[PDB]
Amino acid sequence: MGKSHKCDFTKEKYLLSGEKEVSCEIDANPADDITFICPNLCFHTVNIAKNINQNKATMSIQDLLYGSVVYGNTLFISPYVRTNTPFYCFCNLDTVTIQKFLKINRFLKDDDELSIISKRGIMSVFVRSNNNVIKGCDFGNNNKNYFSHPISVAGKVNNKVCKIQGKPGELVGFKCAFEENGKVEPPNCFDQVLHKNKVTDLKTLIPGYASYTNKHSSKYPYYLKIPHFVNEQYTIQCKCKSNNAQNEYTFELDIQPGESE
Ligand SMILES: [Cl-]
Ligand SMILES: [Cl-]
Ligand SMILES: [Zn+2]
Ligand SMILES: [Zn+2]
Ligand SMILES: [Zn+2]
Repeated sequence: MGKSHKCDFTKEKYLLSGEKEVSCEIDANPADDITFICPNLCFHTVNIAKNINQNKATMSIQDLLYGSVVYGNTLFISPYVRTNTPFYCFCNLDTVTIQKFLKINRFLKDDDELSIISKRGIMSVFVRSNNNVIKGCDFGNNNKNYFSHPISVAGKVNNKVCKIQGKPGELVGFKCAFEENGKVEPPNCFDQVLHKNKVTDLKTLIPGYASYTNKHSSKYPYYLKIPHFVNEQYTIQCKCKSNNAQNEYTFELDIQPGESE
């Protein structure tokens, strides 16, 4: 968990601007989240540079910020960032788009909280680095040591079962080997998990928990934020599924009881 940032290019501060480039800029820490609302490629892929002319190159967010998770219009920045990283997302605010959303925004009759020139909107994100590796398992074959238990490091994963221990308040997770049609078991992990060999609603064990997951595949890591109070010890499981038997792994988590302060 961290601060939630937002870049909403549907707002008039962008639409009715005079400039041909309008800017939204974010200074983010690891485990922050960013929501990007564009009225017209990211977060799954992002731009390396702000200038259109040079460094037109783009990169997968997992290659740039390994350990990060994309779900919908939101990015959960990896709990571990190795290097200060800038990246950029662009929004084409053409005159048709602007006219459309100026009409859409008329639905707002007042400024209650929610509980013309063509432009190029730019979201500039700056991500600070940190030192702590992610408490969890990496089942992908690589030497990136972003997680405390990579399969590369001997003794970390035995018999294809990675045993992690989590205390109250801690963030833990795992990352399946990358592929375009891998799945997790149970499908809705962490909201459902394996407990005592049966599928179990995690809310019935550790209510108050939080999770960061992509629900469409096992492309991205799975994260669990253990609540500040855990009444008793629980051992739960999630599993990486794949037609490839080399990518079949078990994430086993020993959740300890307590009250953190
Ligand atoms: Cl998505
Ligand atoms: Cl999702
Ligand atoms: Zn999604
Ligand atoms: Zn009102
Ligand atoms: Zn709390």
